[PDB]
Amino acid sequence: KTTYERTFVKKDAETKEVLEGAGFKISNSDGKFLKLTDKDGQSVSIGEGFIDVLANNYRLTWVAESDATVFTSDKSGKFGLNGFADNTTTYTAVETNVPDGYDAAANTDFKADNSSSDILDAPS
Amino acid sequence: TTYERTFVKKDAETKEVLEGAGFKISNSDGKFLKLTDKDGQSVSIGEGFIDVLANNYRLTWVAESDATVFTSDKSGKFGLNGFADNTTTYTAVETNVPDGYDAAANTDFKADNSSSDILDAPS
Amino acid sequence: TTYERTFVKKDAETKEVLEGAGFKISNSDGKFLKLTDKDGQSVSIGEGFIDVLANNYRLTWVAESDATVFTSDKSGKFGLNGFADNTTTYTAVETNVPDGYDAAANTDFKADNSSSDILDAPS
Amino acid sequence: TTYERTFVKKDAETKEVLEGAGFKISNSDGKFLKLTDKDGQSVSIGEGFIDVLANNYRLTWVAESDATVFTSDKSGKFGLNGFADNTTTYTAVETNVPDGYDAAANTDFKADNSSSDILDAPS
Ligand SMILES: [Zn+2]
Ligand SMILES: [Zn+2]
Ligand SMILES: [Zn+2]
Ligand SMILES: [Zn+2]
Ligand SMILES: [Zn+2]
Ligand SMILES: [Zn+2]
Ligand SMILES: [Zn+2]
Ligand SMILES: [Zn+2]
Ligand SMILES: [Zn+2]
Repeated sequence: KTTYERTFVKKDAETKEVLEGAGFKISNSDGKFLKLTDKDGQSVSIGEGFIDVLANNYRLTWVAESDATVFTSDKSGKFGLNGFADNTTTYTAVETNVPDGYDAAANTDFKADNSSSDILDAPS
Repeated sequence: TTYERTFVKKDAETKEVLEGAGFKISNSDGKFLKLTDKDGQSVSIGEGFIDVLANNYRLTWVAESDATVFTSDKSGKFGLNGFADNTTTYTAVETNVPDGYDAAANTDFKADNSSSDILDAPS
Repeated sequence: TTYERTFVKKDAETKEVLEGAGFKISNSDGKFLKLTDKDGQSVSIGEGFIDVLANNYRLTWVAESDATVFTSDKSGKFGLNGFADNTTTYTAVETNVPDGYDAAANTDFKADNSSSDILDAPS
Repeated sequence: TTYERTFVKKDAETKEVLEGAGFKISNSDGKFLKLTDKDGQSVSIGEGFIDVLANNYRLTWVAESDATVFTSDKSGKFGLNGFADNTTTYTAVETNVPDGYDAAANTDFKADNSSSDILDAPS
């Protein structure tokens, strides 16, 4: 069936330069967090950047925070994924891994609406 | 002499079986079920019914974070044999929810060799 | 110069030794015992008494979630040598309870080279 | 352009260097230092000074439970290079205490390329 995607671009709040290596978990209103598995329900190692769930035949599951997948901004500051089942549900991108020299961005509320948007990390 | 329990995960609307829904099992002491091998080591289990007896596994009760996750297979089924006790209440808690679904309500049960459905509502 | 402690896990009713009961050891600072190798790395231990001295392990005190689990063997036995101090109170806390049993009460002890029983009640 | 910091763990009585004492590093936001590789993955570090620059690691600030533990080596040494900032106060918190010792007090520091002692009292 049809799915939805979301992209984010991590940036320095002052210079607007893209920031690599900022790690995020995605939560729903049930207090569960997004975990990617392969087709056999096994954990997968993902790198930085946008994760092509569709091309890799991954599955989205919602799990306890500690078992969640960390998504990490790449060289272009980008991260996210496709393959979301629902575009009307509010999720929150929570910065769990903050690059040194920066403060965590505020939580970013979003829907899987196929858009791209910026997340700013303040220096210091 | 032991007891078993099976569950079948289904879509609450269509009743189609649902694969990949993960569950932990708790007791009234607030501990959760962990399978080990005969030497007390963790084992990797897949989806479906776990034949504890055939594999010589052991059932232990541990902290939630160390617990075994049981996952519905292609036929929506999961569970296990090897329970010592058929009169004790346990709860199946959905900890890993398939995307596009809401978590089912907690399912109270006894290890009575029965099989029963657990429904996940579409989101 | 070091000290050791052994425990024997048993069924409280039958007194039969019980294998697969897992324990963490805490101190009064609320930290828990972790064994490492000579390079500070985690080690996988099995059931039974752990010969820390022979394996050149080290004892460290860490957060509960990073602690080593000691597990009763076929003879119901577990524990270790290599304790630096015999006058300090520690507590053996049952974290992994064999199915069909209740957790034993916490067991206060000192590393005094003694052996003592820990009883798990059925149910 | 980056900064480094070294610490030497010692017995407060004998001043002999102490191996196997584990530390986390926190900032004023209550987050703790985690080293990752270039692809944001966790890395296994051993004891001693961590050459972040040579290994192309990254410093990130995370929840205490996800933090990297730095551990004193044979020479009692630990620390790292690669800090972005030399004017910000951090704290070295002993999380893994060698048996036979008390935890050192928290050690406030800046990444100023210096080396300094941290003392663990016996008992
Ligand atoms: Zn919901
Ligand atoms: Zn209930
Ligand atoms: Zn719903
Ligand atoms: Zn017997
Ligand atoms: Zn044995
Ligand atoms: Zn990597
Ligand atoms: Zn103390
Ligand atoms: Zn201070
Ligand atoms: Zn010195």
